Amino acid sequence: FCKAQTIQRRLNEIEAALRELEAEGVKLELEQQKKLWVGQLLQLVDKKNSLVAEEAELMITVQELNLEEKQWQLDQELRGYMNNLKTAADRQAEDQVLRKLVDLVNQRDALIRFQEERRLSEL
Repeated sequence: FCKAQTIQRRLNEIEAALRELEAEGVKLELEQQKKLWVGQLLQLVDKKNSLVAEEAELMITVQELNLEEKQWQLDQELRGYMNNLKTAADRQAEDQVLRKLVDLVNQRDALIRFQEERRLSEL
């Protein structure tokens, strides 16, 4: 048991901030004050990039938890069969449960390399 919904709050924080910045940037697009409205705009984008960067990382961490939940919920299901002489159909179904479990490892094998390939471009 782990209420990791603290990620969700920060998610809505960023969305609002972006939706704002989206708006704030528009009113910004509407000759010494020029050089100021110049710098400010590039300062909006670097915040967006940050926010989007963070946002992606969180969503990856959301998909990860997603598959982690729908992994235990079927680990029990597998344990039902193998934990005598069940109907051969009972064996085909067990077979279909396993092909799905591998489908998740591939997924977790991707999200991990998303995390890894993302921290690598930072260098």
